[PDB]
Amino acid sequence: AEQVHLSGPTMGTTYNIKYIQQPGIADSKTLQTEIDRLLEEVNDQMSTYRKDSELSRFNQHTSSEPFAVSTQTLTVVKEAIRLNGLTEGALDVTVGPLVNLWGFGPEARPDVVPTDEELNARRAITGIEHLTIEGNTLSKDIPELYVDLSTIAKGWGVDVVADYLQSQGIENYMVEIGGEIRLKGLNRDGVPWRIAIEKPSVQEIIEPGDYAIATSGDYRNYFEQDGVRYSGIIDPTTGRPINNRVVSVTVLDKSCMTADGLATGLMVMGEERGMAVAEANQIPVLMIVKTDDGFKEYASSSFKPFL
Ligand SMILES: Cc1cc2nc3c(=O)[nH]c(=O)nc-3n(C[C@H](O)[C@H](O)[C@H](O)COP(=O)(O)OP(=O)(O)OC[C@H]3O[C@@H](n4cnc5c(N)ncnc54)[C@H](O)[C@@H]3O)c2cc1C
Ligand SMILES: [Mg+2]
Ligand SMILES: [Mg+2]
Repeated sequence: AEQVHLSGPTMGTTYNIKYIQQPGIADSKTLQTEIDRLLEEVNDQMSTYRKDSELSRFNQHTSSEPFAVSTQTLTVVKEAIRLNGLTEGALDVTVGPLVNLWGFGPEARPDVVPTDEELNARRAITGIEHLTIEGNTLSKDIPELYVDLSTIAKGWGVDVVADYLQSQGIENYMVEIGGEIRLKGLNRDGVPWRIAIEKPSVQEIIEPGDYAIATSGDYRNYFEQDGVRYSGIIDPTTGRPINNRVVSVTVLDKSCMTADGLATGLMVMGEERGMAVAEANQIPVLMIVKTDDGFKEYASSSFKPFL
């Protein structure tokens, strides 16, 4: 088969799109110009790094009056609220002020650790309860609420590009943005698209079929000294970077937006409560956990068939 590869910058990372050419398909340059327009739009709606994005303008809004947003932004926020419910508070897109405090957002930070008083002041302006939606509108009940969609708008971008390839008659694709992946159909060799799971480096290749895959963390954090764990993933209950022994969480779901949110959420819950949610909701999840004698893999019932 003829496999076409498109690549470009978005969201402070890169995209890689592979697809199998077919008779009557639009040319690669037409498709790429539209892919770049759609991804610029995801950035102009939902990038916290763009001061004039819809999301940043909501973040700068001080009043509790409903703030009108695009249907795309509303869809992503609506899914973040549903995932907050599913992960019992662990996925909370209102931790923006803590993400920024700890040095993982657009805010310029020193290498000095926040004081207890600085940390408690940011914790006070976080909580999913401050955020409500109504039609294509968002509302904040405290002026300083800062919503961060970094954990989910990446998967959303993958879904937008995958829907656009489907809309152009392309049934055989891999869409990847910053390691968030969506697959359909068959690769160059007429086999199901191949993905590697990295283990403490050791690589197992799986075939998810028609599915999205998201991973939080990677294998390398396993080799780091003991000490306060370095992480851009915040535990909303402590206001601090997570400090559990979960190395990586991989999730499969038909939506890449959903996989991306779940992988981060279940990682925050930790393996005992995270694997119970995965079992209760038939989520395909693979967790790598660090132990004293090495690492453990926990595969959910619905992940095991891919191994
Ligand atoms: C639209 C968009 C534009 C971006 N533009 C830039 C850019 O210009 N420059 C740049 O340097 N980076 C940019 N980023 C990247 C962003 O700052 C994060 O680094 C990135 O999204 C990391 O995602 P991940 O898949 O690596 O990690 P994931 O595990 O998927 O998510 C981690 C992120 O979720 C957020 N978060 C942490 N804890 C929680 C929690 N408990 N609940 C909810 N969310 C939480 C934080 O932002 C954290 O970085 C952009 C991201 C998006 C989505
Ligand atoms: Mg995520
Ligand atoms: Mg992600």
